[PDB]
Amino acid sequence: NFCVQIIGGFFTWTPDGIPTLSNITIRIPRGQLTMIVGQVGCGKSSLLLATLGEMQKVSGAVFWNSNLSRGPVAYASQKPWLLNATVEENITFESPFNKQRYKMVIEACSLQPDIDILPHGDQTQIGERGINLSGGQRQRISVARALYQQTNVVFLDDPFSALDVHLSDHLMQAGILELLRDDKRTVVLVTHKLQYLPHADWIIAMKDGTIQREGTLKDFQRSECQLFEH
Repeated sequence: NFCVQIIGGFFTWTPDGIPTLSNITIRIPRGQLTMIVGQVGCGKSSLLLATLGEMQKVSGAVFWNSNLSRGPVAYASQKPWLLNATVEENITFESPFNKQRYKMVIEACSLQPDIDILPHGDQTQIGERGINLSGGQRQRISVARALYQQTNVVFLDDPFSALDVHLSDHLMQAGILELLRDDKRTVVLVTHKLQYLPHADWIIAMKDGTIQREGTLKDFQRSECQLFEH
């Protein structure tokens, strides 16, 4: 059925009661790039965790089915999770190594300057107990790790918010759209970047722990407020 379909959506973090969100009703079928947008702190992370299944639902199970009966779904959430090992092994993350695929990802991630600058290249101990890098560079490695996995569903949180460099984001944005189009996979991104906020693909708005709709960009015109005129 729908890759991201929610019936009740009464997820909560407290084991007993106190629902932090409820009345969630979305249905995202396969091959539907549905980025998630909203205001600051409007339960975007909680909704993303509830979608993965890390939050205790109250109303009931949102139901799931095999993309092409489920539960293994790619997800990254907030903050960079870095493996304290070599950068190259961090990128692969228990995945087969293809030179063309690795070069394609590093081109989209624009990690060539990062590897060249480091004296040991991508063999440096990235993360704790090693070489300390920039926060934006940590996010670029983190987001590229999920993308390189080549899965049918990809969940991302603040890909461009951590680093708003036009050169890095645009190539990553171009790489993300092209890779998703070729693979016909599902992509969900939570970010505050207005560079690609409107798109022909589906968009879902999250506010006050609920989602108004997850549909075409024409709903923004249908909505009373057109994102405050961008």
